[PDB]
Amino acid sequence: CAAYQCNMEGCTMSFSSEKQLMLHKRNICPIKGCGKNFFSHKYLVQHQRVHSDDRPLKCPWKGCKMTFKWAWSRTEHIRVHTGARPYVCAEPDCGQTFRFVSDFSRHKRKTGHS
Ligand SMILES: [Zn+2]
Ligand SMILES: [Zn+2]
Ligand SMILES: [Zn+2]
Ligand SMILES: [Zn+2]
Repeated sequence: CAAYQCNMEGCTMSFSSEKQLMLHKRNICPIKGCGKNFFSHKYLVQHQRVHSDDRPLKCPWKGCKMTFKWAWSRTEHIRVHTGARPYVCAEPDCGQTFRFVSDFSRHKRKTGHS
């Protein structure tokens, strides 16, 4: 089509004109009114995702209006609705359960438990 695609390895961005593609190749932010410049294309791509508030993945639980960027975040969230606590501590006199793996990992660090 009329769009100008970026040819940098891994990049999926496209632009209305060659002008904006050239500015993109100079690692200038694509967002109107930002103007920030970056040392590499890696730094540029990391930055522009901060401007995004797009959360494409909706919670499937009826009544819930929450939305998510990543599938793992949505999957973890659904456990709040189901009450699932998949991670159980292995120590003899603890028996503590966790909803998210990061909470289970935090418990193993803070207290010396299996
Ligand atoms: Zn690019
Ligand atoms: Zn920016
Ligand atoms: Zn939900
Ligand atoms: Zn424990």
